[PDB]
Amino acid sequence: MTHELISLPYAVDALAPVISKETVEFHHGKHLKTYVDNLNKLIIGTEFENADLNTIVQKSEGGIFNNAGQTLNHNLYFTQFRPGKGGAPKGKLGEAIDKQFGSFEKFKEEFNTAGTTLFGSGWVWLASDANGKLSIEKEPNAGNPVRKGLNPLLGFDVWEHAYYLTYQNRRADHLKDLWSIVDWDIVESRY
Amino acid sequence: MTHELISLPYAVDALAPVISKETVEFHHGKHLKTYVDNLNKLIIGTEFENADLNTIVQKSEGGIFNNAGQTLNHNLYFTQFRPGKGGAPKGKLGEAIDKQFGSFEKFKEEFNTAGTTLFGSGWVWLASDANGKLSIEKEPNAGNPVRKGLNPLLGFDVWEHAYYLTYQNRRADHLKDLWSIVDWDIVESRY
Amino acid sequence: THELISLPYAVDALAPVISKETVEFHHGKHLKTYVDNLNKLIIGTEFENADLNTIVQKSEGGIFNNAGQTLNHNLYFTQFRPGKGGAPKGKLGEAIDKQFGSFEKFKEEFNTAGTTLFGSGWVWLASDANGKLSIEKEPNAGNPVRKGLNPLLGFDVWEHAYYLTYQNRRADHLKDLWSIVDWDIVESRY
Amino acid sequence: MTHELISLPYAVDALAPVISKETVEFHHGKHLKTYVDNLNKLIIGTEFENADLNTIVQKSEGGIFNNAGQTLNHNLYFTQFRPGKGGAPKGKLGEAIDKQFGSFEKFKEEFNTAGTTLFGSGWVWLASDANGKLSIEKEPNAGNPVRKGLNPLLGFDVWEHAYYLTYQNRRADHLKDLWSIVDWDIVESRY
Ligand SMILES: [Fe+3]
Ligand SMILES: [Fe+3]
Ligand SMILES: [Fe+3]
Ligand SMILES: [Fe+3]
Repeated sequence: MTHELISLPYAVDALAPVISKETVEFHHGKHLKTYVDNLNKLIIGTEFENADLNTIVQKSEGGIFNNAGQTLNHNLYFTQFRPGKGGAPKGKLGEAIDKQFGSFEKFKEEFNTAGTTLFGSGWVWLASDANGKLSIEKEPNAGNPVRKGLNPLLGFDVWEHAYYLTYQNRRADHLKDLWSIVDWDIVESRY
Repeated sequence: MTHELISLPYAVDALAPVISKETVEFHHGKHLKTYVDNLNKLIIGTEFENADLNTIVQKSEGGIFNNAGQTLNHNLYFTQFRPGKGGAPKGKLGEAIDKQFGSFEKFKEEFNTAGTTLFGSGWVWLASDANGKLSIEKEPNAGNPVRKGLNPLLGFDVWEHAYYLTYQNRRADHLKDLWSIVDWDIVESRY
Repeated sequence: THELISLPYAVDALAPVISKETVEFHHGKHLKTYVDNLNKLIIGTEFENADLNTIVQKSEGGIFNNAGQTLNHNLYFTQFRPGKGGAPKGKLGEAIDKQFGSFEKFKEEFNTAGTTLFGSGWVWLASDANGKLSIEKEPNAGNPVRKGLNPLLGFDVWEHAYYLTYQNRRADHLKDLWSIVDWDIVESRY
Repeated sequence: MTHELISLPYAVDALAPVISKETVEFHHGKHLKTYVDNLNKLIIGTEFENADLNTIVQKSEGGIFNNAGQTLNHNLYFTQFRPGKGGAPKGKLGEAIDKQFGSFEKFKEEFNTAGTTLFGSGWVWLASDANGKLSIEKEPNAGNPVRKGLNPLLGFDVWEHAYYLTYQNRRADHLKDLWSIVDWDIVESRY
C-alpha cells in the first residue's frame, strides 16, 4: 500500500509572515515528503503494509513509528491553518476550553509555556478523550496523542525547522504568533 | 486643522514577527502620537495653522518640518502593511517596476541596499513623478519625496526605533523581512 | 589597525541606566562594526597610519562616519563607572559653576540639548584652548575635535543607546545617565 | 562561579561556508549565550553554585543539566574548529582510529551515519574511556559523554539550528562538510 503527500489547502505563501513561503516549501516539500517516502518503504513486508495511518501510529515502533508519527503530525499541522482566521474558538470546543482552562487566554499561555519548555524537538498537542476531556500533551520528537487513544485537536510543531528561517532561536515568539493563523472551524470539527 | 493620530487598519499584533505588537504600540502609540502632538503645537499662529499636511511638508522648515515630515511618513508607512499579503506588485506599478528596474527582485536588492547604506536615521522611499517615472529616494531624518514634488509610494522607516526591539542592530534582516507584509494593493493604489 | 576598546567594568555594571543587553549590543556589535569598518576603509589611504584624532579631524564620508563613531564611543564607554555620579570637583567643577551658574543649571541645559537633537547624534561638553566650556550638538557621527575643541563628556542619543530599556523615553534616559558618570575621569580630560 | 561565554578563536566568518557567519552569530551569540546565562541563573543558591562545569554535567538534573550539558557541548564544539585545517588525525589518536575502525575513512562513514540517523535533536560524540578505548556516542538533546565518565574528543551538533540557515533539511551534506574544518591538533590534544 502507499501513503501520499497531502496537498496543501492554500498557496505556499499564504501563511507569511508567521510561516514563510520558504519554510512551507522546505517543511512540506522536503521534510514531510521524506517522512512519507520513508514510511512507504519501511512498511513493505510488515503487518502495517495495508493498515490505515492511525493504526500504524498507535501500534508501530522504531523507524516506522517515527515516520508514521511525523506524517500524521504534519498532515494535521498543515491543514489546521488558514490565512485571515485566528481569533478564538466557538461552540463545543470553545466552551470546554473555558470550563477546563478558565478562559481561552489562560489556555493559550499554558499551551505556549508547554511548547517553550519542551526541550529539543517535539510537538505540543491539544487532545481530547472519548468524553471530550481536554489535555495538553508534550510529545517529544515524533509523538502524537493517538498513541494514547486520545483525539489530536491542535498541534504546534516545535522542531526548529518549523520556525528557524524566520525566527531562528526565538521559539517563544513563533508560538505566540501561530494563534493568528489557526482556523478554529477546522479544529472545532475535530472535537 | 487639528492633525489626528491615524487609526490602524489592523490589530496591534497583526504584523508580527516583522513588526511586533510591542513595536507597533511604541512606534504608533508613542512616537507617532508625539509627532502629531508636536506638529499641532508648533503650527499655532503660523501660516500652516490651516494648511493640509502635504503643504506643510512641502513648505516648512525646522521643527515644523521635522514633525510634519514624520507624521506624513508614518501615516503612509503604517497603512501600507497587512498580514497574508506580500508577494509582488501587479498592474501598471508592477509593470513600471519591471520596465524601469529590470525585475522586481532587482528592485528589491536596490531598495534594500539604499536602506542599509543610509547612515543614521532616515527613510528610503519609492517615488513617482507626474509621468509615472520611478526613483528611489534616500531621505535623512524626517525627509519625504513630496518635498521634491514627487509622489511617495512605498517607504521603509530605518530609524532604529522601527526595528530595534526585535532585530537590534540587524537592520538588513529587518528590511528583507518587510517585503512579506507589504500590501501591494494599497501601494498600487497610490500610483 | 584600531582595536575594540576593553570595558573597564562588567557588562551588567551600569544596569539599569544602561542594561546588560544594551552594553552587549552597543559595545559588542555596534562599536565592533564601526571599528572593523574603520580599519577596512583606511587601508591604502593617507589615513592608514594616522592617529584617530587626526582622522576624525581630516576624514570625510564613510571613513569619517566610522572614525567619529569609534572615537565617540571610546570616550563614551570609558567615562562611566558604577556607584559614582554626584558632582564634578576641582578645575572642571569650578569651570562649570562659573560658566553655567551651577551644576544643576548645566545638567538642565545639557539634557535639553540632548532631548532636542533630532535624529541620531551626540550631545558633547567641550572645551577650547582657554578652557572655555560649550555644549555641542553633533548630528550622527560628529565630534568636537572636528572643530578643534576638546571633548570632555558625551551622551549618545542614537536610539540604540537606550531603546531596549527606555524605548521612546530619551529624556528619562539622559536624566539617569548622570548617576553613572565618573567625574574623576571627566576632570582628567579638562 | 559564573560561567562565561567562550571567546571564539577565529573570526565569525572564518568557517564559512560550512558554518556561515550568520550561523556563528546565532549559534554562538544567541543559543550558547542563552544556555550560559540560563545556567548561571539556575545554579545560584544550589549545590552547584561553586561547582565546575564537568561536575555539574555529571551530577545535575532537569534544567540545570540541559543548560550545563549544552554549554559544555558547545564549548568543545566551537574550539575544535579552525580554518585551513581538516585532513586526517595523526599521533596516538590517528593511530587508535585506524586500529579499532580500520581507517580514518571508515571511521568517518561510521560517524556520519551516526549523525544522520540520530532522530530529533542531539550530538554525535567520539569519546575515549580510561584505557583510551574509542566509542561513538549518540547523545539525544543535551547529552555529553562526560555524564557517562567518558572523555569527549569530537562532537558534531545535529540540532537543526547548527545547519538550517545554510543546509536546511540537508543534514547529511552538513556532516560531510564538517570534516574540512576540524583541527585535529586540537582534537588530538584531548586524547
Ligand atoms: Fe515539522
Ligand atoms: Fe519611525
Ligand atoms: Fe552608539
Ligand atoms: Fe547547538
